[PDB]
Amino acid sequence: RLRSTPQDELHDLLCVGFGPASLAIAIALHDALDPRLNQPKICFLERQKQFAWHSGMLVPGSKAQISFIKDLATLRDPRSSFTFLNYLHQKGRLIHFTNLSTFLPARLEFEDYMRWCAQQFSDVVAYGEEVVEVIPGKSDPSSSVVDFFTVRSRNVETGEISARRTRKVVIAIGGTAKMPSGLPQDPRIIHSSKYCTTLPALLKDKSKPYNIAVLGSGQSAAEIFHDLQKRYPNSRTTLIMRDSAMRPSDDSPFVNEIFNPERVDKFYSQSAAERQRSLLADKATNYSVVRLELIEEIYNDMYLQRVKNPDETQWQHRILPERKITRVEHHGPQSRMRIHLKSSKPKETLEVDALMVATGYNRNAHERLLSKVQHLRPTGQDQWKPHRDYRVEMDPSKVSSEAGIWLQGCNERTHGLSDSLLSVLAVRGGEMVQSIFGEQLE
Amino acid sequence: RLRSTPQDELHDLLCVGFGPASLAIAIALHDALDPRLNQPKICFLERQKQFAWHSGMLVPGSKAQISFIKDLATLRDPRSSFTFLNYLHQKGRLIHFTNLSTFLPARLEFEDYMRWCAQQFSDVVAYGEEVVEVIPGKSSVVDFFTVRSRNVETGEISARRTRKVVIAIGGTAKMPSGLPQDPRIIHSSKYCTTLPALLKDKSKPYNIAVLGSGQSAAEIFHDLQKRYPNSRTTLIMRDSAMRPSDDSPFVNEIFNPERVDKFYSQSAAERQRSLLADKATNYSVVRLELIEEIYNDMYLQRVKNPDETQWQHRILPERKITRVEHHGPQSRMRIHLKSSKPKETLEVDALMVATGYNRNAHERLLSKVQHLRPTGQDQWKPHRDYRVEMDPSKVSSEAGIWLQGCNERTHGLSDSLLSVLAVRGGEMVQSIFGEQLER
Amino acid sequence: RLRSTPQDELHDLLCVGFGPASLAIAIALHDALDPRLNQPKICFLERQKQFAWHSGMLVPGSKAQISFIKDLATLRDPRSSFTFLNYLHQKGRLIHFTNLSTFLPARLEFEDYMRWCAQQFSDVVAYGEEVVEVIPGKSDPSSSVVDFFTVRSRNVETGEISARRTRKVVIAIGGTAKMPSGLPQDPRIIHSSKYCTTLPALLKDKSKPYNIAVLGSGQSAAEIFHDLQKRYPNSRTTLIMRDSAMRPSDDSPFVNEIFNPERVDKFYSQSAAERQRSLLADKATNYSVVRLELIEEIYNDMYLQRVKNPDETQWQHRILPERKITRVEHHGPQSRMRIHLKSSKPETLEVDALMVATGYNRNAHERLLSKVQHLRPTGQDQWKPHRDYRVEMDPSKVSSEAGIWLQGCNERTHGLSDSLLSVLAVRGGEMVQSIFGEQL
Amino acid sequence: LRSTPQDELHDLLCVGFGPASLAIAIALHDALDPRLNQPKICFLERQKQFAWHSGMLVPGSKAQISFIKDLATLRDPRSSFTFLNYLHQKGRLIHFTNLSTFLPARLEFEDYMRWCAQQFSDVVAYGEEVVEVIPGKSDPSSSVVDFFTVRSRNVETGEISARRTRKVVIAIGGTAKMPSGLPQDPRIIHSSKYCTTLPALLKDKSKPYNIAVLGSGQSAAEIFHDLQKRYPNSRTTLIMRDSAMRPSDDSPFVNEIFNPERVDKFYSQSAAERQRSLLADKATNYSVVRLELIEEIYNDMYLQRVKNPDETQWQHRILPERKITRVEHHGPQSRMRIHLKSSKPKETLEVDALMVATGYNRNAHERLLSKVQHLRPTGQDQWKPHRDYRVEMDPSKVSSEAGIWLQGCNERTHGLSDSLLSVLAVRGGEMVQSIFGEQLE
Ligand SMILES: Cc1cc2nc3c(=O)[nH]c(=O)nc-3n(C[C@H](O)[C@H](O)[C@H](O)COP(=O)(O)OP(=O)(O)OC[C@H]3O[C@@H](n4cnc5c(N)ncnc54)[C@H](O)[C@@H]3O)c2cc1C
Ligand SMILES: Cc1cc2nc3c(=O)[nH]c(=O)nc-3n(C[C@H](O)[C@H](O)[C@H](O)COP(=O)(O)OP(=O)(O)OC[C@H]3O[C@@H](n4cnc5c(N)ncnc54)[C@H](O)[C@@H]3O)c2cc1C
Ligand SMILES: Cc1cc2nc3c(=O)[nH]c(=O)nc-3n(C[C@H](O)[C@H](O)[C@H](O)COP(=O)(O)OP(=O)(O)OC[C@H]3O[C@@H](n4cnc5c(N)ncnc54)[C@H](O)[C@@H]3O)c2cc1C
Ligand SMILES: Cc1cc2nc3c(=O)[nH]c(=O)nc-3n(C[C@H](O)[C@H](O)[C@H](O)COP(=O)(O)OP(=O)(O)OC[C@H]3O[C@@H](n4cnc5c(N)ncnc54)[C@H](O)[C@@H]3O)c2cc1C
Ligand SMILES: NC(=O)c1ccc[n+]([C@@H]2O[C@H](COP(=O)([O-])OP(=O)(O)OC[C@H]3O[C@@H](n4cnc5c(N)ncnc54)[C@H](OP(=O)(O)O)[C@@H]3O)[C@@H](O)[C@H]2O)c1
Ligand SMILES: [Ca+2]
Ligand SMILES: [Ca+2]
Repeated sequence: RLRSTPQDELHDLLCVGFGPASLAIAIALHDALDPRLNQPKICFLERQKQFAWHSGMLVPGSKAQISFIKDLATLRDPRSSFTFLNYLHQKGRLIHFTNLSTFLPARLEFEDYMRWCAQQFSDVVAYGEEVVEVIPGKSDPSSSVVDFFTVRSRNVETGEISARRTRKVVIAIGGTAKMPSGLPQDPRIIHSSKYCTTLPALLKDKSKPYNIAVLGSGQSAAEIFHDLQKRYPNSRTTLIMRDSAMRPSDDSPFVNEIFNPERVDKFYSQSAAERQRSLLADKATNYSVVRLELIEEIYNDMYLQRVKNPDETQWQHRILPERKITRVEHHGPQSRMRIHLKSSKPKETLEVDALMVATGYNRNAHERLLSKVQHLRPTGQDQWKPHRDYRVEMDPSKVSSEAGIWLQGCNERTHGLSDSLLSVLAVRGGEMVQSIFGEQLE
Repeated sequence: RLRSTPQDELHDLLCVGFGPASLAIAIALHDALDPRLNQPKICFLERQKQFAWHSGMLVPGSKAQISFIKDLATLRDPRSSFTFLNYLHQKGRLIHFTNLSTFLPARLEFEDYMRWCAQQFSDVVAYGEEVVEVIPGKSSVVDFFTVRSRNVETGEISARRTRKVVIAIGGTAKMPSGLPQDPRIIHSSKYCTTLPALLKDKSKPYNIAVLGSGQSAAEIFHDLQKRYPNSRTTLIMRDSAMRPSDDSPFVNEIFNPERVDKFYSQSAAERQRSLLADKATNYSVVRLELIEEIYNDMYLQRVKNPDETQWQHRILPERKITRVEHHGPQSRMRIHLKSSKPKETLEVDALMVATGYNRNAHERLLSKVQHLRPTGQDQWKPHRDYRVEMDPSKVSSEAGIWLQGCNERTHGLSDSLLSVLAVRGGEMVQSIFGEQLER
Repeated sequence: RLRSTPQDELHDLLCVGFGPASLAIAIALHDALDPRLNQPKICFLERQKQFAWHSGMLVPGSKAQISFIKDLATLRDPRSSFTFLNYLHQKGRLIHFTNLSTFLPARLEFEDYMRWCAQQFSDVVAYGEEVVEVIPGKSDPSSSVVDFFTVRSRNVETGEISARRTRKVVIAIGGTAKMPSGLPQDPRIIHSSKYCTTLPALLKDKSKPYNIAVLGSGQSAAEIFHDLQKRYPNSRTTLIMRDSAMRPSDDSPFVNEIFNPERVDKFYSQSAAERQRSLLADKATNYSVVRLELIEEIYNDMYLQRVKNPDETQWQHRILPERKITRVEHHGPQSRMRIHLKSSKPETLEVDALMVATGYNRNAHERLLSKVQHLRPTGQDQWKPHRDYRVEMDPSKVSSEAGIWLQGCNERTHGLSDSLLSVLAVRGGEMVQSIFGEQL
Repeated sequence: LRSTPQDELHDLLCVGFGPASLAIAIALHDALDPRLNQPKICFLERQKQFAWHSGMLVPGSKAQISFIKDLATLRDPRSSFTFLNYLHQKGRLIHFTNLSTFLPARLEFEDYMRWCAQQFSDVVAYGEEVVEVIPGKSDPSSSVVDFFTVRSRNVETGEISARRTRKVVIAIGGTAKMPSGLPQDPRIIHSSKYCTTLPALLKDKSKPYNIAVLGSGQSAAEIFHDLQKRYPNSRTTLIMRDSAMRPSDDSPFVNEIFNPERVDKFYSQSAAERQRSLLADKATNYSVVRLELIEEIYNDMYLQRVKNPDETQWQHRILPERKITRVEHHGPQSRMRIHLKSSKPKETLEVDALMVATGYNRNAHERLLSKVQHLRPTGQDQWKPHRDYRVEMDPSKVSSEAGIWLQGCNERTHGLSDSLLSVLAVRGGEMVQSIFGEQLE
């Protein structure tokens, strides 16, 4: 029902990335066009070759960390055909999911749900295209204002650069792997985001006695550490964390009301200081914390080792708390790197075949992608500043009001902790369609 | 969308009862007429003064016993505007329910959801109307029916004519035989409505007994201890213990909508064997969490006094009532108990009788048309699409009677529940209005 | 502490079997002898080479099915040195177990607890001894009265027969594998009791796409079916059950009071008709049922196959309900047997192994005592235990100071707890008073 | 354990007979028991019998410790003072087993400890409120203090009596912490006196009282939840300066800080490391609520929303991010007027009672020891307990046979478990060794 736009025509909207955030916009646009519920020239560019939701971390048994009611449509309109329940119905799996009695689908299943949603937009999604730059465009070269943008993308397979012109741009590119600055670059040092996809290529013998270290103590680290013990049953795994313990995520109901869609207005209207203080107070809802059930499972596995041998130093799988990595030796043809550990308080060494670095993500890559348009920001800004409707501030003497750039998923500091999650995507997709296409549709 | 039909015209369909079962049919009819998703002369008669879902058993804290996904539309079409989630959304309560993390809404909430659904059919529902007779209408062929109802407020008898009749009247209170008639002997279905009128002083040390060991008995026994803090309650059961309901996932696939075809297609012997094999999913069983809470309350009494006979609240297992003696409202009733194997006397202010329900009241209601059944039948026989067998030499092809909610023997344990209402509603609309709608 | 008796001497008590039931008797006799809580010529004969608790079913992740308070001593005396909590304390593990917040230890752990208890009685337990018969003894050439028994056992390693004389015998030999009669004998057909110990030797390549069927739908079937899926991650497993579904065990509190030690008195005093009707009413506590958590786990694995493929005939792991095996072709050099399946209401599989999880019988004491069954009173075809677990003997034939007790095979007279760990602590205490009371 | 005449020189006098002092009595009994392995000992307790926070024994409240952490098991599971042995003596062991819970009702755990305490009745004097600890010199002309005189007030008569002892244990728990700007008024009641004092004030269970609760930790949540059941027609208001009730951390790795053997590890860290560690782990106990109770309160709120979507009209409300700026409480009117402002760096409530669930202080031992604090080493203004809980004394002023020990107020040096039931069994054994080790050997 959403038709393609010729690559070389002037688009109304180009979205960089086709993860859940952009997909929720495609769904909301489809729904806003659906006569049952209530065409712009739109495309989406995605570097991956097909839709995939953190495929590097699709570990067996991993569960979504959101109730399925927070899918890409229900909180905006439960009648939408893009709800998780309607997806199940179309797959003939609705009653079977009902008998599961869980709000938390397997990540594999929620990925498939979103894949099923995305498949209905394949005519307007360009996969295998990595946006590399956004550059100013002027319909009249001697005009003093930019009135469109040219987005250049690199073909992930051939490296060819393609160009699309558009009035409006959405940046919804998720996060980039955050790595500790003192770790060297090495094929054996692998960020959590590439665990399932690259670690098997590196360590091909599942039964070989590898020594595998995991750095971190949030959800990525816990899932990898737990999974490694099953994926390489004879390995020796070491969880290295600078905290004293894995800590539980806060799933409690009053605290989690910060994720309600209608809280975005209130959070945004707060002073930067109150926003800073609020984000700090609620950081334990998602960051550096592990779902209690997974902590308890790991704790149980540790206990079973203790039953077999009371000396923890002799355990197959170990946790080294309050440690930090001070040096990595990684040169020469040998298989193992040497990891140097010191206390994380204000030496030990491990020989490892691979280091999984589960140290989280940054959400600042939009600043790099937009560097060739950052001269259009108002003087005195060194970061893009989104308004309540996610449109970034532009110097009006330099940019036409009909052109604009919106950010999605990197606005935690202005819009709250729900900004990078699935939590408010259904509602926000509806807001973005109104903001970007409201006049056009009316 | 569904418009009234004048009281005197020949209706296409008249449904007796407007509980969840008839409501699901109205919803599916609405949805089949809704252009987003893809008029017959229909009305409903309901004895209660408004839609109400077992209002006598709306005890504080009671939860519906079905995942909300099994609401009145979602399993048929999750896009329907009559889903529970859409209901929550229209109330501005969707996110708040989400933060609850339960599939099992409070019964008060699920009633309100269904009441919200029912309010959309107010033009075609006549409340406060108790159907009393279904009369043959006419050659020697019966081709319509007259449904007579008594107004609960005025007692006036009204007649409505219809080609087709749906009987969806739920169940009637099953009482142990031989009980005297006494207003203080109260079936569980009237607990919230009759006991507070009878026992008005919440702080008085009443003696209150409860008969039974299913979900109704447990809920009443647990609730009495909070409603009458100073009461002495006694749970009388002929089994040895409250037993947990089976919510295990493979067993509970018997409630799937698509199992109705498979169950129906079995022999009567296999259907009987199946119903007995799965009886622990719902009958004479208690949700484990409630069993454990009652058990904890009992243990705490043991902490205060090791002598169980001196407890405020007691359970008398493996007992049956041999008689309830009364000497007038001047004094307490005397309950005589003996072992239920193939003794005690209790003096009580009230007896709550939580002994379940029968689902055969339709045979009385249809007695004046039972001569239209095929010779040699003493019970109405519903087919897979719920239409009862009629002697075709006596009844026209344009007329018929359907039963809903009383067909466990032919359609499985889900028949009397909410479990398959969304899907069954769609089937009923097809079977009843399919041709009409295709034209 | 418990000192050995010279093997050729006349013992006060010989217990056949050193599983938890005999062990609980050893522990209770130790405690009765400790002046700090409050010696007979006692010995135990055990077939296995060391103490082991259903080692053939020590499946990874398996948990005990009793609260640890129901251990071998606590319910009789929480001060006993043989409580699970003291065992943990002696191991330096008490605080660490406490942080688990569970009442159900891993079976591997509970076995090690009982093994730790057992090792304290090594002086009176002879391992590797399979008792083969109990023969009557008449110490008076004039009197025709049996006043002792000679228990003969076959040494598992040497096959040599040895004889021990005792006034009193306890038979505590647990259960024998119950196999469907129509099933042929074949090395690829293994009872669940030999799963961990026999199946790996038969199916040695953990990564081969084997076809493995499991017969049954109780706790053993579910544990094996779920375990096979991790052990042989490429196998195609099939759960064959004659019921329509796996059904949850009843762990609800009022029902499980049937397992209370003080209930044995009330159960025993009932008519055989009521005791039969009671056992059938409460069979769901533990027979032909699966702990709910494990049912849901299996169901979730099944659901995940449905996500990837809607057609269940094509799943890697399948459940076939309401089926019975009518025939198993197993002759031939072919690696796989052919299981023929019909409906169980009143298709063929090609498999490399059939795990048979069809439960146990507790009738083996009948063969062991055949050479003394003539000492029973006239008109009994079964041994009839009294409340104190002593079997009835014709008093004109057996001296009062001689007797035979049965342990763990008395469900019919003593309740569903009889074969479990449930009342072992208290029953041990009663057995020591029944057997050694007068002597103490 | 047999009585020592009040006027004799004791070996040990314990101030308080709560769980901490009882753990020492139990460990002394066990050390004296030949099955497991007399000093002149005396306990002084203000209450008339053993009682474990009886002011907060609200219906349904649970102990927040696995029963394995009782007063003896972690030191010796064979002790007759274990929780399981108590159940066995009550004829209740199997029944508790069928509960499948590690967390007894507070009522039950209190009864267990009362059952333990009754076996020490000969050495506990109830109804005695200790008021001061005074230096003693068996030779008044000498310059060294070699005993202490403990003075207590009889609660019934008010008479002071004196007991002399070589060694003193202070194990007095905590005192109610009140916000300083709140006035003193019979309608303003600390959570510790909820069950004992609020019913006396509000006698009519059916009256539609307006009752506010200040705070958002476990006491505030338990009271807020209880009031809705005790006064079914009341309007209750939970006033908190946080934005939400937050869950307590019961995850297993974090909760290893409560292990007995971790006391050595915590104590052996630098003061800065101890401060940082205590702050990191505050969510295990302080200003947090057991998740299950939070979920129950949230569900009760949800039901109100079903009946009426406008939260201002709800019977029971939560006012987050608020602070009390003024209380009007003079005049004959029954209700006080509470003034609220944002807690961020006008609105009024009229209430019949304000329950103040703002926690406890643990400095009351400093008052009791004021008349001996000149015996500390020069340059100390706070008591410094060593690893074995004995406070530092100037050795040139105090004899080695005299000493003062503290229990339950030593979080800063010994960890979060110090004020709880967590390490009492093991610590009792350590305290018996330190105080009576030579004497018993
Ligand atoms: C393993 C895991 C880790 C998580 N970590 C975090 C986190 O640190 N913080 C947090 O609040 N949420 C995190 N979440 C929750 C997560 O953010 C949401 O589930 C969801 O992925 C957000 O959708 P999004 O579309 O904004 O981002 P994504 O799901 O990341 O989608 C972004 C898309 O943009 C594409 N893309 C990126 N760059 C380019 C480019 N230059 N050109 C073209 N396409 C591009 C990517 O391929 C990707 O498909 C995590 C979830 C998982 C499963
Ligand atoms: C407290 C409680 C007890 C339950 N007990 C049972 C049970 O024993 N067995 C079981 O399988 N299910 C039982 N259920 C599940 C229950 O049947 C379903 O939740 C649901 O009510 C079935 O809907 P229904 O419309 O088929 O019947 P009902 O909900 O009972 O609705 C039937 C309607 O018909 C009306 N009516 C009856 N007679 C007449 C008449 N002569 N004229 C006009 N109107 C009439 C009634 O007023 C009622 O509104 C129970 C549920 C609850 C909450
Ligand atoms: C995997 C598993 C399966 C179970 N299946 C059942 C069941 O089907 N039914 C049921 O009611 N309970 C069953 N249980 C519960 C079980 O019976 C108790 O946990 C407990 O093992 C009973 O102790 P017992 O000593 O009476 O028997 P066991 O633990 O069986 O001990 C019997 C001992 O006697 C030995 N022995 C046997 N014959 C001889 C002989 N001729 N000579 C010398 N020694 C001999 C055996 O080697 C064994 O060591 C099962 C438990 C588990 C863990
Ligand atoms: C409702 C509740 C609130 C709690 N609040 C806290 C808290 O804010 N912070 C925290 O870390 N722990 C708290 N806890 C945990 C608690 O400290 C332990 O459960 C346990 O009470 C500690 O025992 P204790 O004997 O050290 O103190 P207590 O149980 O308080 O015992 C101290 C005893 O000393 C007596 N006493 C006090 N002064 C004198 C005197 N001058 N003379 C004679 N006797 C005296 C008291 O009567 C009391 O019996 C709380 C527990 C509950 C149930
Ligand atoms: N919150 C809810 O949604 C809710 C609430 C209540 C009920 N329900 C459901 O409605 C259905 C009916 O449940 P129910 O508890 O009302 O009834 P029920 O399941 O039919 O149980 C009836 C109880 O009464 C006993 N009984 C029947 N006749 C008796 C007699 N003459 N003498 C003594 N005892 C007698 C029965 O004993 P026996 O056990 O010996 O047969 C049984 O214990 C159930 O499926 C239930 O789950 C749901
Ligand atoms: Ca939650
Ligand atoms: Ca239980």
